[PDB]
Amino acid sequence: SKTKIELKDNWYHLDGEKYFIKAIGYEIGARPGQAPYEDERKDELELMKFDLENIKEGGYNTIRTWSQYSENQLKLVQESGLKLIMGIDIKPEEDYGDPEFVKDSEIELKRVLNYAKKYDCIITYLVINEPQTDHIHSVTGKAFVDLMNTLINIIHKGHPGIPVTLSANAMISDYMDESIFDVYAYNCYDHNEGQTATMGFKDYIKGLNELNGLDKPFITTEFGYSVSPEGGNGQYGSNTLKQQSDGLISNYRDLIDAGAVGMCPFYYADGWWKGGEKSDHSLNQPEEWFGFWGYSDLNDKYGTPRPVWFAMRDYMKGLIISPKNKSIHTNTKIPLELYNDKDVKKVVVKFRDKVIYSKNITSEGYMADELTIDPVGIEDMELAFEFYDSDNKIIKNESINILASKTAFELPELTIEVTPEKDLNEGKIASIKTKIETSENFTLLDDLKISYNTHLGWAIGSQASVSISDQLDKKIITSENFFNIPDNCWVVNASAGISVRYGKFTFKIHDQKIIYRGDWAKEVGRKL
Ligand SMILES: OC[C@H]1O[C@@H](O[C@@H]2[C@@H](O)[C@H](O)O[C@H](CO)[C@H]2O)[C@H](O)[C@@H](O)[C@@H]1O
Repeated sequence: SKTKIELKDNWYHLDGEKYFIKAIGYEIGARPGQAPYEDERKDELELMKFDLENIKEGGYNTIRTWSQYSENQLKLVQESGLKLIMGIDIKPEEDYGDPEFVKDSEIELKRVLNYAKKYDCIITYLVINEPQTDHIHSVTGKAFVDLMNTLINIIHKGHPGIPVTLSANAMISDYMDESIFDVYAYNCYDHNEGQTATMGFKDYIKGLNELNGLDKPFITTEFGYSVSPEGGNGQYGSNTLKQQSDGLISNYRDLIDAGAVGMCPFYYADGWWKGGEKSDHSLNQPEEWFGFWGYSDLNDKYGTPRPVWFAMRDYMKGLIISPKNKSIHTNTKIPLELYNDKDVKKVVVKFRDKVIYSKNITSEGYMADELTIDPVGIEDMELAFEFYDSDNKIIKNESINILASKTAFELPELTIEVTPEKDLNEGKIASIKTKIETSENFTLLDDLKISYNTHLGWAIGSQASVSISDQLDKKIITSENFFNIPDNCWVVNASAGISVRYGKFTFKIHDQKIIYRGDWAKEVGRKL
C-alpha cells in the first residue's frame, strides 16, 4: 500500500489529506572540490545521511533536485522520511528536435523510472530546468513541446500516480504554456527589477497563475539570494547574511500570497563549482554563494548553517495560506487556512490587541476555518497571528495586512496600451502609454515604473522612472514612453506599475502585456 496523490482544488493531496510541500533545493556531489555534472558519478551515501538528517531538523519535508538519483540514493531518501521532487537532467542547451537526443532521453528516463517507480517518496518529476528563450526560438517551440510531451507521457506510463511539471524561470519563461504539465511551476527571484519592479513579486507571479488558468496546483521550484563578497548586480549577488535571511522570508510569504501550495527555497549548501573552478570560492561569483550552509575551506565536507537557516526553520513551523497578505476583502467573513507542524498546539489572531480568533490545534497539518471582522468604511487591518506550543509559549508571530470592507469599493487602476499591440514585426520602435485612474482616499506615491523586458537572456531590457508630481491633482494620469525594439527580441513583457497607500496598507497597481514577434510562439506560447 503506497502513497496516493491527487490534485484538486489546486492542492497536492497525500492519501486524501492536503500536503503543503515544505521543500529545499538539494544537490549532492557539490561540496568544495566537486563538480556534479563533470565528475564520475558516485552515490555519496555517507554525506547524504548527514545532509538529509540536517534537512529534517531544518524543518523541511521534501527535497528538490536537478539530476536523477540512483536506486541506492533513493533508498536512503525513502528511509529518511523525506519526500522527493526529482529533476531529470535534460541538458537545456541540446537540440530538443534532434532525434538522437530524444532517443537518448527516452532511454535514460525509462531506465530511471524502471527502479524509481518502487519509491513512493517521489511526489513530483521535474522534466527540465530553465529553458532559455533564444534557444527555443533557434531549435523551434515545436521541438520543445514535442519533447515535453514525449517525456511527460513516458513518466505517466512509467511511474503512474506522480505529477510531472518543469522548473521554468518566471522572469524569462512568463510567456510559456504549462498547460501540458500536471502542475504549474516556476523558479521565482525577486530582484525588484523588470517585471518585479512594476508588479511586485506577489502580483507578478500571481498574474502568471491567473493567466495560467487557476486550474492546477502552483509550486515554486526555486527562490533565494546570494551572499557573495562581491559581484553580480543589484540584489543578484552581494547580499549580507541579514539580507539573505530576510529576503528568503519575504519571498516565502509573497509566493504563498501568489497562491503557491508548494515551496522549494533555493539551495541547502553552496557549490564552488557553479562559478568556474570547483576548488576556488570565487569572491565575485554569485552562483557560488546561494547556500543556507557554507563551507569553511576546501577541506570542509560538512559546513555550518548561515542565519537564514534558523529563520526559515522557525518560520515554517506555522504557515498562513489564507488570508493572504495584501489581499482585499469586500466581505465580513475571511477564509483562514493554516499548515502547522506538530509543535503548534494553539493559534490566536489579534487585531488592535483584542482576540478575534482562538483555535486549539488538535491534529497537525492543514486546517481551515473562518475569521469574522467588523470593518468600518474601508479599513486597513494588520491581523496579528500567534502560534503557541504545548507550554503555551509563542513560537511564531506573523502579521497579515488586508484592506477590508462590508460593501464593494473602487480602487485606482492602471492600464497600458502598447505599440505594436500584436506583432513586433510591425515596427522598430515601441511605446507604452500608461493610464492611471485615481481614486480619492487612495494615495499614489513616488514613481510609476515602466519595463519593456525584451527577454534577451537575463537582460531585463529598458526601464524608466516617471515622476507624476505635476499630475497629482488630476483624475486621469497619463504617460507615454518609447523604446527601441531589438531585432533579435522574440517576445516582450511590457509592464508598468505604481505603489498605492491606504492607511498602513500599501500595494502596487499594474498592467502587463506579453507580445510576440511573428508566429514563432505558435506552439510553446500560452493560449487563450
Ligand atoms: O546547483 C543547483 C542547480 O542550479 C541550477 O541553476 C539555478 C537556476 O535554476 C536558478 O534560476 O538560479 C539559481 C541561482 O541564481 C541557479 O543556481 C542549475 O541550472 C543546475 O544545473 C544546478 O544543478
